[PDB]
Amino acid sequence: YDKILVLNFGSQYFHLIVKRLNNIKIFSETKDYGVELKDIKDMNIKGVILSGGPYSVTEAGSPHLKKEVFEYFLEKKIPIFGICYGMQEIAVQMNGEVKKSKTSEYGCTDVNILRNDNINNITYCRNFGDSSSAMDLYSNYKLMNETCCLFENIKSDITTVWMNHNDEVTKIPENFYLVSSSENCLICSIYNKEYNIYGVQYHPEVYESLDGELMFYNFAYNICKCKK
Repeated sequence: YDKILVLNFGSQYFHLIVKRLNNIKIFSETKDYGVELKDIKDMNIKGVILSGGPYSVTEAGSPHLKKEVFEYFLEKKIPIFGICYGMQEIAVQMNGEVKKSKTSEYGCTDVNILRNDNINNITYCRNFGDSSSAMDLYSNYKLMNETCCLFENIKSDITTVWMNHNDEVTKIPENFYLVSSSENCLICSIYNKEYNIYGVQYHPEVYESLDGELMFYNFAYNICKCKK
């Protein structure tokens, strides 16, 4: 089978990730944060999903992915999908920073999908550093010209997602694209082209996220090239 490895960082919504993969007929394998290389060295892994978690990614004792195992995925060209804590784990893993959000988020939230030609859809640019304009705001970040592959076939440039986080990525990891933002989360979703790394601050596995299943289809089939 074309295995999709789902790593557990303690999420209360963890099994929903397995549900999402079941809905699109995808064989999944569940391991924990401390997964060792010998346990997955001989698996047919096409992609890796890092689940959410209630712990603080900067606090001591919190669940982390072994540097050895993370770099194994990159070297083996295995795409990574980070969710909530999983996204923040990616940032910490690749020279990014994570602080406590000035305004935390919970419940249904609209997220703006970012391209270079749709930044003026951000009508809340002064929420972040009191930026004069949207153009001025995203001059500090790198944006794609085409819609990110993860959001392929999403109708609008706005998606309704389920939020649940007190921390946020404040410094984007090395050479990442900024591909989404919300009113209370500037760096809401990231993308690295050379390593095929995708991160989302919200929970696409929760059914409150209307386009969550579409994202799981894109990552599994279009990005990881899995067979049914």
